[PDB]
Amino acid sequence: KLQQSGGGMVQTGDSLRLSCVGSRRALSSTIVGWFRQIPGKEREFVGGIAWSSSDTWYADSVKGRFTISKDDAANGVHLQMSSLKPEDTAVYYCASALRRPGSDASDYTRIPDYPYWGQGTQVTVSSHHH
Amino acid sequence: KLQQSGGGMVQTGDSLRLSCVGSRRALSSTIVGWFRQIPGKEREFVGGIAWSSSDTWYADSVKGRFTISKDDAANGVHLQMSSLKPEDTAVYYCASALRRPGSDASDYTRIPDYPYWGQGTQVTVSSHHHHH
Repeated sequence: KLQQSGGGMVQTGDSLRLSCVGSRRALSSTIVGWFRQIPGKEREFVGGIAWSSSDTWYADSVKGRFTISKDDAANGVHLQMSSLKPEDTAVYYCASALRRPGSDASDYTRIPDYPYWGQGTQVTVSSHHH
Repeated sequence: KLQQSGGGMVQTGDSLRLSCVGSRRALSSTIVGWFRQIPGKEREFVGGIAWSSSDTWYADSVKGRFTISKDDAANGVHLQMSSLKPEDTAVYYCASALRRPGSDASDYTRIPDYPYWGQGTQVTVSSHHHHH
């Protein structure tokens, strides 16, 4: 289980953070990613973090606006989103995977790279700027 | 307590129904209403139903597209929304009230008319239309 939290609606320009907590403790080779899907589009990679190093990698569309951070004590990660815009409206999914030897963590960007999935969290960004 | 369910995301042109169940058994005087709010706009009335008669009354913006139904057995009501579009994106709230003597049920259209509120349910309508 990957338990998710933080769904809501915000204005354009706002910030919002989602959280994902695993039922079992992450290991040094655990990778946590985030994906998103709005109806009519494909589920799309957002970003990921390597548990051991806290190294992260992002989709082009969110680089410089979103940050993923580790919360060791809570066995969790947080997806912190800023400069939100209506095109960030989506159901957001946490996932996790065990990094294969000889792979860079940043190769974990595709749906089948991840065997464990959360139930999804709605984030809606309205027009209407703060 | 008013318990809400049914939230999610849909396509433009889709239908979706939200439910609201009251912990206290409804009486003849019970009224159940729905409101919605998007950030940047005020909380607005959507529609309501009288438990005594099942008569309903709607905001102009949704009349003909949304329908509220009694669920006698569930002690609840359902808001079935059709022909959804992005303008219907909002957090939707169930609320209930006791009809005051002298008032038509359809007077129950304003926020302070309802002392009991649910926690709210998110509904998002994508600008993608369904493919049928």
